[PDB]
This record gives sequence, structure tokens and C-alpha cells, in this order.
Amino acid sequence: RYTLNATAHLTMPYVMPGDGEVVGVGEPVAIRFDENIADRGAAEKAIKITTNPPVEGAFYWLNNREVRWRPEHFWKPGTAVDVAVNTYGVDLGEGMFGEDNVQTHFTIGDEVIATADDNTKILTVRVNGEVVKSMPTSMGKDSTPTANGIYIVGSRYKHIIMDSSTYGVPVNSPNGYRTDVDWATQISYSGVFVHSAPWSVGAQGHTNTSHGCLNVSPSNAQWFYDHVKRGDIVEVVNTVGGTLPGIDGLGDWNIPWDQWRAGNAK
Repeated sequence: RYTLNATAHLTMPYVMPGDGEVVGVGEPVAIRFDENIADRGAAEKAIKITTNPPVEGAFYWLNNREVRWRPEHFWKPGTAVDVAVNTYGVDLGEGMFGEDNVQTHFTIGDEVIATADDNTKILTVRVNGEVVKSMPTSMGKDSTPTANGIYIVGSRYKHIIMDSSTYGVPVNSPNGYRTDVDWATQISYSGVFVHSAPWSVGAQGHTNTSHGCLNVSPSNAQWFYDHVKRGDIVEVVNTVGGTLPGIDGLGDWNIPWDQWRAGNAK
């Protein structure tokens, strides 16, 4: 027990969520190393997770330095999770060892699930199974459509600039953009946000005009930004698009329990 808490040569682990955070029902526990991990099974073995009420869960790797852990279903509101990353000096393979141990405790807030349905072009926000907000929306147009699936709410911004080059699409090109936006809530690592779009209010509710983001009105975007937290859920249904890769970053729930469970330790 020479521990360090997770605030929100060798390899350091970094665990999300951070100590004390309150997170939405889809927040997976995340352990991310600063080095690639030859011996996944080892790293998994060194990570103890307790939950109360107890719930079964399992590890799946998003890449070679990041493991994730989650239940089969969304968390039940109330659950406390404690994470013990007992990795100090542990054999992680090919001459790499855990630099230290790491701890975190977190808790699960309300069930918040927002469904965007391309049939109606409404994004309906549900807190504990009840409709508290209904927002006309406008998504990827057919030629750059919004992927179907379940997205985990990641970070939030009062203002930023989305630049398509970040995703290997030049600004000068036909799907290019470098756009200033307010009240931006990120929901995929591939660049999908729910955000203020005063330029598509006319279209919100009628027609997809965006590059992929869920355009909503300025006050609904602000509302989304005020009431939403990491781990809350946006589900997108019925678009002409594909499915959001399970290994996106915020795609976890699109892998099915069974593929997930089986893990990918090797």
C-alpha cells in the first residue's frame, strides 16, 4: 500500500472517472497507460473493481494502452464504484513494469438518456425514464451522415472551434470546416457533438444539414450543457448512417456483452 488517488523504464496508469466524481449511467471505468502493454491479462489481473450494489462487469481494450470496464447494462443510479489499480512493480511484459498504484472512488447519478430519432428529427431527453426536454434537431446530411448507436457523453465546452482536419478532412475540402460553436457537448471521439447551431434553427426538426453533429437551438444546447454530465447517454436511431465504432472512445456500449465479456486479452 503505497497508493496515489486519481484526481479528475516504467508505465504510469491513469484512471477515469476521477476521485469523487458523479457520472452518468454509461460511464465506463477507464485505465490508460503511458506505454503499450504487452501483457494485457497481467494488467487486467492487477485491477480490482468493487461495486455496491455488486454488479458483474468485464474488461475490453480500446487500444494497446487503454483498458475499459463496464457492466452488461447501464449502471443503476446510486452505485458506488471503487477502483484499485495495484500495478506497482507488476510484470506488464517485454521489460515494462507498473510505476505505481492508483485508486479512485466514484458514484452514479441519475439515468439521463437522450434519444435522437432520425424519423422525427427530435432529440428527447429522459431523466429517470421521464421526458424532461424535447429538442428539434438537425443531423448529418445524407452525404456526411450521423452514425447510429449509443454514445457516452464526454467533455463539455462553453465555446470551441471544431476543425475537420483534426479528423483528417482538410478544411478547404468539400466536407471541410473550421467552425466556432457555443455550448458544445462531445459525444464521440470521432468528432460528434451536441451543440448550439443558430444557423440551422430553420432546419432543426425538418432536415439534416450537418457534418455529423446534432445541431440544436441555442437555448436547448445551453440546456443540454447545463444538465448533462460525463457518462450520460445519447442514443441515435434510424439515420442512414452506420454504427459508431465500439472502439471510438465513447462507443463502448456498441460492443455486445458477449463479445465484450469474452474480452480481448489474448
